[PDB]
Amino acid sequence: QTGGSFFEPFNSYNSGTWEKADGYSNGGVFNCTWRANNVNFTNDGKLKLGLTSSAYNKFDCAEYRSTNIYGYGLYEVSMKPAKNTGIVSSFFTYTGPAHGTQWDEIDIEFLGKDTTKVQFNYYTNGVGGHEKVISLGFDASKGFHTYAFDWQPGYIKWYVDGVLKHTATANIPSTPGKIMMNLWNGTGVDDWLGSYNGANPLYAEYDWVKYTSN
Ligand SMILES: *CCCCO[C@@H]1O[C@H](CO)[C@@H](O[C@@H]2O[C@H](CO)[C@@H](O)[C@H](O)[C@H]2O)[C@H](O)[C@H]1O
Ligand SMILES: [Ca+2]
Repeated sequence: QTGGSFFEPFNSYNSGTWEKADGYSNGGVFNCTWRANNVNFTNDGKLKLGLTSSAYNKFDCAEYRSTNIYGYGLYEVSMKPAKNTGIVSSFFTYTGPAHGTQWDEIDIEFLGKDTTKVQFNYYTNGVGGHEKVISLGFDASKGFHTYAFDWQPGYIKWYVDGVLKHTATANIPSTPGKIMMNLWNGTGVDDWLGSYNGANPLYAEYDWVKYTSN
């Protein structure tokens, strides 16, 4: 059925790949407008997503999304999140009503508030609440480390620097989704994220992405 294996080095933009979110806010708990102009590719070949103030307590943030959808297989990122309260840095897979399907996502989240920790979650058809905070013995934000999840029909495995950190066993997502990375600040969730203190510009770097199909 879907999208085949690729390897993204982030030195050449080309069509039918990836698209940026621009000029709209996801609302609720994302307290920033997505700006296409906050997705910058560097000359050494790393996507650089940023969080910036447009106006005083008015912030803009950054999202990148694959045009195609991807299934079952191995997902790999080399990435450096932003450390700072009240923010998230992620790489996930997503589909939603938004796309005309059941909301299916698996994810890796770096809560800027603690980047010596990662949050593993997934959502099958709206039900999520499967969050696993693992403690990586380093600061994710002092450098580039590889983060994989093996999405399968029976389990989801998660790997930090080739080390198995978490497996998921009950009700695993089964709709193909887009690969999505972003940097956003939140409202309401002071509890989960901490409070964003207004500090900017913040940025998460993504060195490369690889999806290996089965
Ligand atoms: C799982 C926790 C992190 C993000 O959750 C989901 O993020 C999606 C992308 O940021 C978002 O879906 C997008 O919403 C916009 C606004 O309607 C659409 O343009 C896009 O098609 C859709 O994927 C979800 O809102 C959220 O659950
Ligand atoms: Ca690159």
